Amino acid sequence: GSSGSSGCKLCLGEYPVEQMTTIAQCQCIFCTLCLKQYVELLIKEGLETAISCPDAACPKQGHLQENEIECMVAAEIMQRYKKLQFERSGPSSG
Ligand SMILES: [Zn+2]
Ligand SMILES: [Zn+2]
Repeated sequence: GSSGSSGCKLCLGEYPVEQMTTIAQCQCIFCTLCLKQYVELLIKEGLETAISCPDAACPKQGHLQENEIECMVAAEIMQRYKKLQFERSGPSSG
């Protein structure tokens, strides 16, 4: 049977499982490249830390854990997200 390529719903491009990342939240796979630009573009902003799914048509609307991002982006970048997390912590409990 045919297998190997998982395809992408972001850049509409085909890529090997080698350069892809399967989200263990919404069984959503995407090419590192995209996922990288996605989580990055978001963090870079500095308004929201939670890295939702890069898919607008996600019935599960999963999120991207920290572990994923950590690797996805580089230390220099991660930091930006790391600080963003704290900013939004215990909005009720002090
Ligand atoms: Zn892609
Ligand atoms: Zn998803």
